[PDB]
Order: sequence, then structure tokens, then C-alpha cells
Amino acid sequence: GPKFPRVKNWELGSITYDTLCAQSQQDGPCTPRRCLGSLVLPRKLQTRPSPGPPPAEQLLSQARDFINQYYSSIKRSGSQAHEERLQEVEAEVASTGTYHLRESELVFGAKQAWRNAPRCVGRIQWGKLQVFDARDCSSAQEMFTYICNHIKYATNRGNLRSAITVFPQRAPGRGDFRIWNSQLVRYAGYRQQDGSVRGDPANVEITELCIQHGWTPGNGRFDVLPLLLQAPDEAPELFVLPPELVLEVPLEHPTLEWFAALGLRWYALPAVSNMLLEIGGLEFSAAPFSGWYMSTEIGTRNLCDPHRYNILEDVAVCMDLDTRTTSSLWKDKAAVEINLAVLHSFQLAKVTIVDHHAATVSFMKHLDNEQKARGGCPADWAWIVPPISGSLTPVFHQEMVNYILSPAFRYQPDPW
Amino acid sequence: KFPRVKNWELGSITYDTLCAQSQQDGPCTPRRCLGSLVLPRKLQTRPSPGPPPAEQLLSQARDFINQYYSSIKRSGSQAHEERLQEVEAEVASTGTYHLRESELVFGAKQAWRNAPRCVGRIQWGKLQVFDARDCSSAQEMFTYICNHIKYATNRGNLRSAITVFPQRAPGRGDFRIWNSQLVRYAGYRQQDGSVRGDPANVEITELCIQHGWTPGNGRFDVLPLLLQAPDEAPELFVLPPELVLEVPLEHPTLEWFAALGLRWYALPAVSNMLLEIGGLEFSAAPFSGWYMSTEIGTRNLCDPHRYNILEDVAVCMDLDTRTTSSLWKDKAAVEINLAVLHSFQLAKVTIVDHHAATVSFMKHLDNEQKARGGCPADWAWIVPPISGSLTPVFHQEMVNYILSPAFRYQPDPW
Ligand code: HEM
Ligand code: HEM
Ligand SMILES: Nc1nc2c(c(=O)[nH]1)N1C(=O)OC[C@H]1CN2
Ligand SMILES: Nc1nc2c(c(=O)[nH]1)N1C(=O)OC[C@H]1CN2
Ligand SMILES: [Zn+2]
Repeated sequence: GPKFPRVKNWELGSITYDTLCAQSQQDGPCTPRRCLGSLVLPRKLQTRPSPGPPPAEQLLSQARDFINQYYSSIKRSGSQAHEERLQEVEAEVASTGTYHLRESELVFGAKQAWRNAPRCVGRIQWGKLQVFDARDCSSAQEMFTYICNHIKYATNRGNLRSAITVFPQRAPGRGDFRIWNSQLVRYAGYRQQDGSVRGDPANVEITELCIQHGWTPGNGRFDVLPLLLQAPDEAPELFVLPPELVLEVPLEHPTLEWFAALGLRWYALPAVSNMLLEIGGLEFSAAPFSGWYMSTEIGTRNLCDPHRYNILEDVAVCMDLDTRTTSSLWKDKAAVEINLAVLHSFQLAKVTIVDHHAATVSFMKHLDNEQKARGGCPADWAWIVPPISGSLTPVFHQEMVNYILSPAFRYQPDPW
Repeated sequence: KFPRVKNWELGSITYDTLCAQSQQDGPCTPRRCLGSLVLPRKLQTRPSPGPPPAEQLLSQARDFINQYYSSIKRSGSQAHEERLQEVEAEVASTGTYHLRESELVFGAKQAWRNAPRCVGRIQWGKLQVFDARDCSSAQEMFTYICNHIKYATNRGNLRSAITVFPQRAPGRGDFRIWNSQLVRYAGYRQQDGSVRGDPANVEITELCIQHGWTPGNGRFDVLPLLLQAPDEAPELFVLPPELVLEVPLEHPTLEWFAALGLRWYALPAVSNMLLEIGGLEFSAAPFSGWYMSTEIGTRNLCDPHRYNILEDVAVCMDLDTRTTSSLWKDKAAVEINLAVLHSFQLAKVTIVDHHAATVSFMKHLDNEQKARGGCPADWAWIVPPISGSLTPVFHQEMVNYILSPAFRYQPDPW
């Protein structure tokens, strides 16, 4: 039939064709010879530091393309304002080598980047995003103020609101604005004498970086790390978040009374801060964004991953399961109870959260909306399907097409 | 060119050089990944009314013969060169050729070893190969099939096996087993759009009835086989009940579970895939091993488009089906997979849980890295349907490509 990828849902038997992928202008890591779709950090998108100013041409075409997307979103494609903005952009790049976005263009680009993220299952909310324009920020100290305002607004005392703060873009012949921390909220990871780790193993390096930069470490499993903010050409400055700004949820179980005694907990705000926001060729090296958690991120990955908190065995022992044999499914049982605890504790604390069933059901709805709206939706199957109960959620049975669209959120090298 | 593959749990890294041996194209391109699609748009295996190009067939053949003599370390011997002579001579004159039993045995094992979607490949070297190429009727296929079943089941101590029927020929139709598996439960489309039994088998159940089968009306009625000999209408054969080992499901602690009347057969035998060896195609080559508990407990019994028993079990457990946040689905699912493991083990029937299975696959990935410099794996199929990140394969990056010998999908004969 149609010359576009044919996509099938095996639960419903329905079919669709992805025409949106025809708009992709950035190559992925796959070829007809082999699929590299399951690689976390394949070397393509990877926004490696490209110091020396970019080719006035490649920048222009990217810019023109973005401006077209913008005028199309407001329905003025081909108008005088559209042709004037195009002229104004190339004129800017013509003398300065770069250009700037109008306020409304930044808001549009930012939402679109979220909309284009193949690995995000919460995209049904893409239209509701608070965009804080912080392109006037000129110091590491101001960055901190902006971030604190972000955390405050986004947290909204448990009734979380999606938001993103955009700091100044990459400027040729000038340093980058960078947040060294992967997330605005991170638990310290202390490398023990015996080689083990106290706290969160994922954050061992950043923890040791904060220390080397004057941070006085603690010794708990849930110590909130300080922020390492870097302004152009200056060394990173250390900033401690005021405890009142970091909302946390102590974990307890609805029926297993001993669970509370485990002393487990997690913060309410998931805010990625080390990714690069790219719009029309312009690169925003510092643009932290936040939403709310899907229960499996905490209950399954963060708490049960072998290289993270790894509490599966502890809980199983408390539940008196046979951890000596796989066939007892002690891991499966404990994990289920841990995820339930996360859901229960967040609900009790009146802090926003969404389980993997509701999350994926709503993503299916997002897929229908996008099918009608753009003729498809780029999606990374391995990241969309939850870490537990895969085939129990609708997305498992939904084939997906993955490709790169811009604006986009990209990975970037560590500043150190 | 060679992909860097990483395991995020251990931080270890390997480079896949085996993927360079791929000669067949997948569905992906630099523009977009289609790695999650179950079927190709047309990569299948088109008709065989005409002879395959001598140039192409000969190259696939020579490549295979090379693979074979290399496996027995006689790479270069006179035997090797003369076998190439034979194949060349046969293709040149007849437009095709035939395999020796030893080569066919090597090819079958290699096809399994190269199957990207198979998580039990650590067993790849242990495969009983039944040569059924001297078959000329559906009736004969049936006899071979029952022998395969009796041997593979082995009173509960399942043994991996494959039966290979006559290859495809340009001058005639194919030998085909219409059923997708040698053992399947009927799916009757009842008046109200409903479906009694396994919804996955509605179409094949109708075909059997269309060809004279007297249907039952249970939820687990073993279907009869529709075997097709070249250019002939398919024939109906009922499998001797004593050959079809079934396991009644009960729970180790929940007494009421058994009351549900759930059961599942012991032998998983795919019979609708095409086995390709050295350019030759075997349209009928049923193969079997043993089940991984999640295939039954999670997919077959819990998929919404299958038996869909999740809710019934939840209610029996008296769970809160009001909201999704109570995780009633996850809880019922775990118990169902537990009931499956308990029952098969009680009945002394071979089964493997998803933790043990993936752990063995990780070891297999390691063996293959040293042996061939890589291993094609389909991440979406390798990672189990429940407790994905609780297993080691989830954290393992994987490269997927097509190697030959291969098991491929082919069109439905009807
Ligand atoms: C509204 C609630 C939201 C939910 C429940 C949600 C949920 C998720 C989940 C489950 C992941 C995978 C995380 C992981 O496994 O590491 C993810 C990834 C992602 N989300 Fe969303 N998301 C939401 C909001 C946001 C917002 C506001 C943005 C940006 C404006 C966004 C951008 C992304 C991106 C870029 C990724 C991929 C990051 C990577 O490649 O590692 N998400 N999201
Ligand atoms: C020894 C026990 C074995 C186990 C535990 C095992 C397990 C599995 C599992 C879990 C699947 C996915 C099933 C599905 O989701 O539909 C699979 C697929 C597959 N297995 Fe294995 N396997 C074993 C033996 C075999 C044998 C003997 C062969 C062939 C000689 C084989 C060939 C394949 C192939 C070709 C696929 C993909 C089938 C398809 O595309 O539907 N397996 N295996
Ligand atoms: N959501 C999500 N899915 C994922 C991942 C991840 O980090 N997040 N990855 C891992 O953690 O390991 C590999 C890969 C597979 N699927
Ligand atoms: N094992 C296994 N994994 C799978 C599948 C399957 O059939 N078996 N597919 C489905 O059932 O839907 C899509 C795709 C995803 N992963
Ligand atoms: Zn791919």
C-alpha cells in the first residue's frame, strides 16, 4: 500500500502509516545491515562540543526550517511576517554568525522539543509547559536564583507543574552555561573503603566533584547534593539548595507496616539538567526541565536496579521469600510491593505521581492525537515500555517508529 | 563500522564484528528505526514457481558449504573443494542442489543459533534433527510429526528437536503445516462477537472446520493438524491424545486457583516458519524446545487479545480493581506465573523461569563474543514481558542483524 512505514497494534489489530518520519533531517544509528535501536548513547545525536563557529550555511538552513515550523504552527506560512522573519534571521547570521529567537519562538521550540522526544512517555502533556525565559542570566549566582524559582514553581507544594528554564545559548568565542549535575535533585554517592557505595551509586562522580569543589560531605543514603553551576568561562560555583525547597516523600507500604522502618524515601521533583536543548540550530547548553514521576522510575529503576539502591533482596527478606531460588519469583514479588509503596506514599503526601498503567494508557491517546495531527509520533519502544509488567500495559503491543526531529533534547558531553 | 555495545549494570564493553557477516537487509535505515515491528513489509519469502538465479543461489550455497567445512575444521581439504564442485555442478545443470544429512544438521543448529528473537540459544548445540526429506504425502508428514512429538515430549523431560520436510522446488507447490504450532487450542467466534478458547487461533480453527473437523466447545480443545503436500488441498489429522501432554494449573498456596480449570500443553513447537540453509528453503520444518514460564503465564494467559484472565484472578484474590494504582494487574500476573512454574514442576515437565533463562542468555552472549565476535539479538523480544529490568538482559545493549542459516517468516498458504 502506502510508501511509508506500516505500524500495527497487535492488541487491537489496528494499522497506521507514519508519514511524519519523512520530515526527519538527522540520521539515527541504524542501517539496513543492523539495528542499533537498543543503544542508550549511540554516537550520532551526541552534541559533542563544536567550539569554532558553525557553518553559516548549515545554521541558516536549520534556522530557516525552524522559522517555517513556527509560522506553520500559527498558520501564517508564506505571509509577509514569515518572509520578513526569514530575512531578518539570515541578516543576523550574516553579520554576527548567529541569531536570536523571539520570545514566542522560544516557547514554541521548547514545547516542540518535548513533543519530539522519542523516549518520553508523558508527552500527552507536551502542550502544558511553563517556559521561563532566562536568556538574560549573566552569572552563576543568578543561575541559582533562576533554578530555585523553577523548583518552587514546579513543585507547587506537591501539585507539580511541568516547567523548563532556558539560559543563554552557546555563543561562539565564549564559554557555555552549564549545570554539572544530571538532575536538580540528586542523592550523594559515597565510595566506601571496602569498595561499596553508600547512597546512590549513579552519582559517585558528581559527588566527588562537589567535594573537590569545597562541598563538606555527609554520610547517609539520602543526602541531597549541592548544585555545581557554571557561567561562561568561569569555574563552576557551588550552591546548596535550601532544604525547604526540596520536597521529599518518606516511603511506607499500605499494608506491610515494617516497610516504613526501612527509612527509604525519594524527592518529588524529577528535573533533568544536563541535556542540551537545540532549536533552529541554536544550542541551549543549560535548560533544565521538569515534570512529575512515573512510579516505576522510583520503585523499579532507582530503588531496585542492581547498580542503584539495589533493595530487592532486603525487601524480599522482610517479606520472608525464598531468595535462594529464581523460580519463587521473589524479585517480582518484592518489586511489585516496592512500586505500590511508592504510589501509596506519594498519594498520601499529596504529591503528584502516575503509575505505569495510567501513564502508558495516556501515551496511547497521545499516539492517536499525533497520528491525526502530524501523521505519526517518533517513539523509542525500549524506553516507552515500563521496566515491570511490560505486556500488561498497552504500549508493549504497539509497534513504534523511531527517528530524530528538531527542535530536540540531546545528550551533550560532561563539562569536565 | 563495528558497533560498541555496552552493559549498563556492569559497565562492560564489547565490539560486535560479527554483524559485518550479514548479507541480508533488515527494515531499518538511517532515517528511522523499525526495529520493533514484528513482521517485515515484504522481506518474507516470495513464491517459488521459477528457479532462483544460479549466481545468487551458488554464492549462498558456496558460503554455506564454507561455513560447514570450517565447523569440522576441514576447511581447505579435498572434501571441501569437491563438495563445492558438486554444488556448482548441480546448480549449473538443475538450477538447484541438495544437502547431505550432516550439512543439514549443521545448518539447522546454526539457524537456531542465529535467531535474534530466541532467548534459549544457550542450548543451540543440543538439537535432535529428524530428516523427513523422504516424504511424499500429508499422511507421511503426520507420521513424522507424531514421532517428533513423542520424542520431544519424552514423558515430561522435554528434548529440543526439529523435523525437516522436503525443500521448496520451482516446479511445484510447498509442503506446509498450516497450523502455527503443532499444539494449539481452538478459538470459536461465538455469536456475540465473543470468543471461546484462544482468540489467536480463531482463523485456523475455522479452516479446520471448513475442511471437515467436528468442533467441540471448551476453552482448551486441542486442534487437529492441517498438513499440506505439494499442490494438494490440506488434509485433516487428529493427534492421539496420549501424545499431547498437558499440565493442569494450580497455585502453591491459593487453593481456589485450580478451580479455574486452567491448563496448558507441555510442547511448544513452531510449525509455520521457513528454514533457509545455503539458499535452499524448507517451508515445513517444525521445531521445538521447552517453554519459558512467561510465554504461558504472562502472554498466553494474560494478553488482552488472548485468554485475558487477569481480572478473573484479581477478583478471586479480592484485589481493588477500581484503580490502576493498586497494581492489581501486576499482582495477579505474578501469581499466575507462579502457578505456571509450580504446576509444570509438580507434573515433572520441563520449564524455565525468566530469571534463569535470561541469566543463561547472558552467558550465551559471552560465549558468542569469544566464538564469533558477537551475537544478533532482538532486545524487545529477549527482554521478558514482566519484570524487565529485574532481569540482566534489560541492561544489556544489543545489536540485531540477519545471519544465515535462518528461520524466517513466510506467507500463509491459504
Ligand atoms: C509531565 C510528566 C512527565 C512524565 C511522567 C514523564 C516521564 C518520563 C519517563 C518515564 C522518562 C524516562 C526516564 C528514564 O528512564 O530515565 C522520560 C524521559 C524523557 N522526558 Fe519525560 N516525562 C514528563 C515530563 C517531561 C518534560 C516536562 C519534559 C521536557 C520538557 C520531558 C522530556 C523528556 C526527555 C528528553 C526524556 C528523555 C531523556 C533521555 O534521553 O534520557 N519529560 N519522561
Ligand atoms: C530449549 C528451549 C528454548 C527456550 C526456553 C526458548 C525460548 C524462546 C522464547 C521465549 C521465544 C519467544 C516466543 C514468543 O514470544 O513468541 C523464542 C523464540 C524463538 N525460538 Fe527459542 N527457545 C528454545 C528453543 C528453541 C529451539 C529448539 C529453536 C529452534 C531449533 C528455537 C527457535 C526460536 C525462534 C526461530 C524464535 C522466534 C520465533 C518467532 O519469530 O515467532 N528456540 N524462543
Ligand atoms: N525508560 C527507560 N528504558 C530503558 C532504559 C532507561 O534508562 N530508561 N535503558 C536502561 O536502563 O538500560 C538499557 C535501556 C533500556 N530501556
Ligand atoms: N517475546 C516477545 N516480545 C515481543 C513481542 C512478542 O510477540 N514476543 N511482540 C508483541 O507481542 O508486540 C510487539 C512485540 C514486542 N516484544
Ligand atoms: Zn533500528
